[PDB]
Amino acid sequence: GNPLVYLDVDANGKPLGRVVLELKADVVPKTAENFRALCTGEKGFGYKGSTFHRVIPSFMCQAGDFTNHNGTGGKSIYGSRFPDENFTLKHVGPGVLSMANAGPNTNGSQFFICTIKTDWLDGKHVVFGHVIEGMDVVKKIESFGSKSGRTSKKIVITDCGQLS
Ligand SMILES: CSc1ccccc1[C@H]1CCCN1C(=O)CNC(=O)NCc1ccc2c(c1)[C@@H]1C[C@H](N2)[C@H](O)CO1
Repeated sequence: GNPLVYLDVDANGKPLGRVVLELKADVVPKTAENFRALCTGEKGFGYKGSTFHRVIPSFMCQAGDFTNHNGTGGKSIYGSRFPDENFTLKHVGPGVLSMANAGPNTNGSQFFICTIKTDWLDGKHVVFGHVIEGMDVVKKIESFGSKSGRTSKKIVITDCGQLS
């Protein structure tokens, strides 16, 4: 089966709630596993204590740079970067979970949760899951963003892990 993972998110030290994500290990097992292990922190590093560095209303919420905290970093459980597994899953609408990148075959740890259908990203960013519950929390994160992507509050992943 597919893993269920979670992100507990805060804004300036105040809890916003929980985002539960299904990771599509049935379609992209390598990409799903990388995200799963970064949530648990079982490799000695991961998302706990990192931020949503770029939040653009009516687009997406981007996070996962746990090394540089500015959008230039992060790393995968495999190494600094890994190939694009496939582009089978599409950016069909809000709640889609997909890999950020610096062009072809540059997946690391940065990811984004869509707040609209981002179909122009199909075949360019690897989709590997979706929001199961807590889309209201994603909308709360979205409200602290701007068209520049800059946030009005520091959005932190205070805790994360695996549910099943
Ligand atoms: C900016 S709004 C926009 C507009 C059109 C389309 C998309 C986007 C945004 C939002 C959706 C995903 N998205 C983006 O992905 C843009 N790109 C990066 O941020 N790139 C930074 C990055 C990420 C990941 C890795 C790196 C750099 C390298 C390579 C590798 N991973 C190593 O682990 C660390 O350094």
